[PDB]
Amino acid sequence: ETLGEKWKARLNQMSALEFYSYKKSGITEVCREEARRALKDGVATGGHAVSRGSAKLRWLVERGYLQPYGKVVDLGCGRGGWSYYAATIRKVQEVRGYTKGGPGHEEPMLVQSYGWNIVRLKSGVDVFHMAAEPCDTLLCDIGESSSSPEVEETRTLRVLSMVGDWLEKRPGAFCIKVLCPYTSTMMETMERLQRRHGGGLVRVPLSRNSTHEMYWVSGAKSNIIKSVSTTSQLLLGRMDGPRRPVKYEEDVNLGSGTRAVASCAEAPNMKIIGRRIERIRNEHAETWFLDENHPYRTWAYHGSYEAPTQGSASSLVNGVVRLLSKPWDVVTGVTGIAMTDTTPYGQQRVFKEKVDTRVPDPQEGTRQVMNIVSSWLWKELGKRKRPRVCTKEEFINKVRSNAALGAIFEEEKEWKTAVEAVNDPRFWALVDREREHHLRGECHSCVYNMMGKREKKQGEFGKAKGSRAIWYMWLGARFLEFEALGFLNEDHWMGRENSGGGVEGLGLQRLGYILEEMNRAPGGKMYADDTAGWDTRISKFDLENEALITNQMEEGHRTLALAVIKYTYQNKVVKVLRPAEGGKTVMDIISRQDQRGSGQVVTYALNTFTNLVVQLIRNMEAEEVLEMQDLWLLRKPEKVTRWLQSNGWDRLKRMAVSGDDCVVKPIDDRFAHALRFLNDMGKVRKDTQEWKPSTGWSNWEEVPFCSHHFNKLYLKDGRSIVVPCRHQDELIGRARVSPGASIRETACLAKSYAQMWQLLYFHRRDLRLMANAICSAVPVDWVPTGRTTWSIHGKGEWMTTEDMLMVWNRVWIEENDHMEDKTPVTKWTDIPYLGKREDLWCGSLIGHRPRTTWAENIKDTVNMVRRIIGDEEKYMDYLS
Ligand SMILES: Nc1ncnc2c1ncn2[C@@H]1O[C@H](CSCC[C@H](N)C(=O)O)[C@@H](O)[C@H]1O
Ligand SMILES: [Zn+2]
Ligand SMILES: [Zn+2]
Repeated sequence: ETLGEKWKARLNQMSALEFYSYKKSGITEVCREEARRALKDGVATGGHAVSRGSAKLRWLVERGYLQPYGKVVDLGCGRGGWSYYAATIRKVQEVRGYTKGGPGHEEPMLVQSYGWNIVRLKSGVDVFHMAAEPCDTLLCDIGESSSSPEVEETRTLRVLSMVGDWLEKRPGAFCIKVLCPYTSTMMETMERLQRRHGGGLVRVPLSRNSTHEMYWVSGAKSNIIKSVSTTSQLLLGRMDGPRRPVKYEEDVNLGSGTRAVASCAEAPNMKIIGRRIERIRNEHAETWFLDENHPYRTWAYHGSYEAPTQGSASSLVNGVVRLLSKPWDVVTGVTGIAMTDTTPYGQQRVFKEKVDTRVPDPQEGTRQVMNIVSSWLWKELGKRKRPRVCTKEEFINKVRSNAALGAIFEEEKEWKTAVEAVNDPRFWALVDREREHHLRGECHSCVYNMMGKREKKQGEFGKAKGSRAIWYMWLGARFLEFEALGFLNEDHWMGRENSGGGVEGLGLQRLGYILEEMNRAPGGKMYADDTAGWDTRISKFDLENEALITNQMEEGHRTLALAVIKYTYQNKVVKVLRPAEGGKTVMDIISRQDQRGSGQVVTYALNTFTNLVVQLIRNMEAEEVLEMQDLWLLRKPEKVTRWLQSNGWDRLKRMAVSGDDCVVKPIDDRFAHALRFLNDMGKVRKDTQEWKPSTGWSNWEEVPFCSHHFNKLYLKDGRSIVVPCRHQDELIGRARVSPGASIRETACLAKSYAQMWQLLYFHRRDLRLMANAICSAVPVDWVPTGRTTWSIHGKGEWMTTEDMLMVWNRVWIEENDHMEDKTPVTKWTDIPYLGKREDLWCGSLIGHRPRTTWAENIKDTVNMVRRIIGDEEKYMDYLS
C-alpha cells in the first residue's frame, strides 16, 4: 500500500463529522453565490460562469500549465464551464464540447458569455463510443468518485484508454482529469503515458480534500511519483491537527457579447447594395455603429444600430389535449416537443452553425453539366407553357389574411395589415417608384427581413430548441417578385403534368399514389436522401442556371426578372437581430450573394427545379454517362445532350420532387454511390459520412417523403386508398403545444388537430379514438383556429365546422382521382386501420394496459373536459 491508499483507507474509516469537517479543510474556494442566484433567476448575460469548473481551468491557464489555442475539445462537457472559459482566450478560435447528459447528468447550459458564438455544445454524446478527431487543444474532465479504490482505478484506466486515441493525433495543449493517480498500477500507467505523451500532473488547490484528483497538463515537467506522493503528503497532513479555514477568491467574470471571427467576406458588389445600405444607415443614423466583434464569417458586415427585441421562447401546453392524452404524459418522445426559441439569441445560435456557411464553387466540368441540364430542363418546362407577367389584381386576390407587411423604411411603414395596404394607392405608388428604379438599373428598397420560425420540435439540452431562420422582403418588393417570376407558381410550371417529376399542388393524400406508381417501374431501390440545409447550398451557379428562364421571355419581362434576380436574388441585403453586451439587442445589416431565402416568392418552384436537375445529374453519374474526370473538365458534352434527349423524361417520371425533398427510383443500385457530382455541387446528403454509399428501400411504403411514409389500405368493400403515416409521437407532441395564445382559443386549436387526425391519420387507432374524444369534449358549434401543419402539402380541409365524414368522402372518394368507384362510405366503421404490426411500429400503444384503461374511462374523462371547457354549451358524442 502506497501513501495514496493510506489516504483513501483512512478516508473510508471516517464518520459524518470527520468527513464533513475534513472536506473543505484548508482548500480554496470561489464565491459562487451570486452566480447560482442569477443562473437560477435566469440572466444569460453578466458574465457568470455556469459551474465551479471554470475556476479550476483558469487557475491552471494563468499559471502556464496550459496554453489553449485554436480548436478546443471539451470531453465530458457537463454544463460546459470549461468550454465557456476557453472561448475567452485570444488565441482560441473554435470550441466544441461533448457530454452524456440525459438522466442524472448535468446538461449543457446556454449563456451569453464573451465568445459564445465559437462554442458548440452537444449533449447525448457517450465519448467512450466516439471516434477521435484532430484538435489543437484537448480537455477532459471525466472521473466519477467511488468509495472503493479498485473502482476508481479501473474507471480511470478506462478514461486513459479512451483519451489515448485522441492523443495520438498530437494535440498542442491538453488537460485531462486523472481521478485516481495514487495506486501502484496507476503510477506505472501514468509513467509510461508520461513517456509517450509528456506533460505532468498538477494538484489544483480548488479541489476538495475528499478526492485525490490531479490534472494531466501539457506545460508541466514534474515527476509522476513525486507529484502524486507529494499531494498525498498534503492531504494526509491535512487529516491531522485542527481544521484550517478556507481561502475565498472572487469568481471569474467572463464578460458578455460575441467574438470577432476570421472572415471569408466575399466582396459584396457595393455598386448594387450601396444605396440600400446608405438608406438603412441614414434611417438609423443616431445609433449606427460598426460592431468590431460581429460573429459573421461567410457574410459581409456593414453596420449595426440599437433596436428592441422580438420573438419569444415560451411554450404553453394545451390542457385539453394533455388531459385527453394521459398515457403519453410519460412518453419522452411526445413530452419533449415544444416551441423553438425565436429570440435574437435563439435564432442566432442556429444561424452561426447552419446558415453562416460558404460552399466552395464546384469544378468547371460540373458547372458545364449543370448549365446543360438546366437549359434542357427549362426548355422542356416551357414546351407548352409561356412566361407571363402577373398583375396587381392577381396579387390582390392572392394576399390573404395572414400575409406580413415587412416594412423596412419609413415610407413602407404606413399600414397595419397587408390587405389594408394593397387597397391603398400610395402603396402601389411605392411599387411604381421602385420599379422605375429597377428599370433604371438600381434598387432602393428590396431589403430582406430575417428572423426565427416558431416551430414545434423536440428540445435540446432539456430546453426549447433554437429557431430555423426565415427571411422575406416587404410587400412591394414581394410584388415585384410576383410580377416577374410569379408565373412559375401561378401557371403550375412545376406541376406533375408539366415538370414530370414534380408534385406541386398535390396534397398529403395523393403523394402515396405517386410513390406506388414509381414502384411499378423496373429498377433499383428507392432513394430519398434529404439534403442538409438546402437553402444554404444554392450556389451562385445554381442562381445563374435558374435565371435561364429570362431567355424564354419577352424583352421587358426579361429585364424585369433580371432586375429582381440580379438586384435581389443574386445580391441579398439582410437585417437581423443579435444580442449585444449588457443584455441589450441590436440590428445587424449584412449582405451575401449565394443563397436562397426562405420567403422568396418562387422558392418552392426554383428549389424543385434545381433538385430535379441534381437528381438527373446523379442518374447520369450512376449510369456511367459521366466519369471521375468530368468534374475538372467535361469531355464531349454531346454525351450529355444525347442522354437527356434520349432518356431524360423517362428519368423525370422516375422521380417525385417537392423542393428540397425528393424520391428517386433509378435504373439500378449504382445510384447509391453516385456521389462525386452530388458532393461537388454542394448538395451534401444528411445523416451520413460524405462518401458512404446511399441506403434505399425495397418497400415503397417505408420510403420517407415530405416527412411521411405511405401505406395502401383496403376498405371493407374491396376498394383501396393510399394514406399518409408518420410516427405518432410527433403528432401528439405537436398537438400538446400552443404558440402563446383563453380556454376557448385553446379548445378550438385542439378541435383543429382532432379533425386533421380524423382526415389524414384516421388509420391510427389511438389518434382516431383521441379525435372522437377531443371532438366529443369540445363544443360542437366552436370553429377551429390555429395552424396544425407547416407542410405545403397540408391544405386545411379540416379547418371547417362541417361534418367530417363528408370531407372524408369528398377527398378520399368524391375528389379522389385514383378512386374510380364513387360509392361513398356511409359509416366510420367501414374505414379500415393499419395493420396491427404496422400500427405498432409507427408508435401505436395498443395492447398496453395503460392505454386500454385510458380507452375504457375515455368517456368519463370526456365529461371531465366538458366540465373544464364550460358546462352550458352544447356537446355531441362522436365516440359512438
Ligand atoms: N461516459 C461519459 N461520456 C460523456 N460524458 C460523461 C460520461 N460520464 C460522465 N460524463 C459527464 O462528464 C461531466 C464532467 S463534470 C465536468 C464539467 C465541466 N468541467 C464544468 O466546468 O462544469 C459530468 O457532468 C458527467 O455527467
Ligand atoms: Zn428594388
Ligand atoms: Zn406507418
